[PDB]
Amino acid sequence: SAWFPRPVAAPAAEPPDPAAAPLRLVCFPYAGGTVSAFRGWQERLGDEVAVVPVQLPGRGLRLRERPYDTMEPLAEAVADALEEHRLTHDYALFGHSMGALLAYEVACVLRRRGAPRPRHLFVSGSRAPHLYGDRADHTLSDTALREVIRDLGGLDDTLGAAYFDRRLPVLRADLRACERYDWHPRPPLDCPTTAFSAAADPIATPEMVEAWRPYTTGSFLRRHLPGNHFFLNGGPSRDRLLAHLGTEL
Amino acid sequence: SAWFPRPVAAAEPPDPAAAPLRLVCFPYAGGTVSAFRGWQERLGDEVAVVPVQLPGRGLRLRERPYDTMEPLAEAVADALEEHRLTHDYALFGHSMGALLAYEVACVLRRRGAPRPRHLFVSGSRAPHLYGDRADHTLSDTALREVIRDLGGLDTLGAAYFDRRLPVLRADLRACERYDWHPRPPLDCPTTAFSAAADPIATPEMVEAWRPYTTGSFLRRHLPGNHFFLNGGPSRDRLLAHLGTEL
Repeated sequence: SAWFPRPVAAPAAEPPDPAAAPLRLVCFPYAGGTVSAFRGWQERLGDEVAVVPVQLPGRGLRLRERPYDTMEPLAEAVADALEEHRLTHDYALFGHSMGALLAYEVACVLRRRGAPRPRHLFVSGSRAPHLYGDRADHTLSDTALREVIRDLGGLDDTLGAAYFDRRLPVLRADLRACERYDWHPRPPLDCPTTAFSAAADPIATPEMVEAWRPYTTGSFLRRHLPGNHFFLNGGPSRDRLLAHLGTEL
Repeated sequence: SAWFPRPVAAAEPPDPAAAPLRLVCFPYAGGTVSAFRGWQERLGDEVAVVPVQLPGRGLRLRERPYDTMEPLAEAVADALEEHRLTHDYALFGHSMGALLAYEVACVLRRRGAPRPRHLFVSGSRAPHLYGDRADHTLSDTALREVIRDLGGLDTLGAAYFDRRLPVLRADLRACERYDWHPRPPLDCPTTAFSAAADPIATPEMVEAWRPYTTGSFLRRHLPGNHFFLNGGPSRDRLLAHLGTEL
């Protein structure tokens, strides 16, 4: 129709230099995940935030390297890397699930080292840190661990089915840092925190996500999204998460 | 370094008739659907962005433009029904486009059509506060300087000003000669957007939208001038805010 012309396609984008970016958003994947979980994010947030996803060792082009199964050496390796590339200034942290727990721990570790503190902390699909330890799913078989991820919405793809087998070590090593973790009591963070729950998620229920509140002194908001533990892959709530991020950034 | 590989630069736009939601968008005075370029990409695939091209511009350049808000409202409503876009929709409008959106909503309810899921109004005073100005009467250079000073000249406004001067006048007439005829409040939730450096649509004037709906009202304040929609931090913020309610 003359009234409703179809919009012209957005011209392909030159992504900002993480050095030359007003803000940098440091993104942590879920257990068994890679940097592809944050495919498309740069486009959806614009040019005032450079999206810098973190690829842990044991996956992608780091398949030959050994994955960590212990949370604090990992958190310490991560902070080393950040300090070694001047990212710990005008920056914030996103983590989903294991990435959330990992995000928090790296936050603490940069405080102890007296690194310039973060602007914001985002955590989705993750219970409060003190609540981590009771599950032991990294000790399962494969078919059990497959079905657990399936019932949480992690794999239905069938391409994924292929990639699942291959990344089982790295999953197990990711999940072990979450279940052998027990929260060393420590003070609260001064930065502001935003936590995302999902309605169809058992592993991060509202009350569990609510439990993050006393983990910080600054402003705390719990947004509540629809969908499951794995909403982040695609759908209406991945879109909403991204829009909420855009408002606080 | 291997910790931070630079991601791969990332689109098939959903069918208006299929999508779970339509977001019908109205530009400001003497603006085109160009102001909504980039939107679909930023808002995702659960919503089909449907910019509305009013007569008088773009490929409609030689069609005669509407310059009264009510007949414009009726033509638009006819176009929306005729193309089966009257279900699962929301309206957005910046400045003049907000008023058009509000009036279109009112026409649709009158006709029995299903009501919109949301009404988004940006950079616009409340309906009854329209009618005080006379920018559409100014001389060519005078009017140019007004819009130039409000931040309204990429977009091609600057490039295609003289060519658009006739639709600028017509669009501004429809706002500046508008006298709100009483009707009941809408029922749909409504977000209103105002900008900190905007002398034309101040917070006081934007807050006044509140009683025009029985649903919930939220105002979001953002940095920049009257034409904040066009680019920059303020545009991103606007899109993100839109995201959270669609």
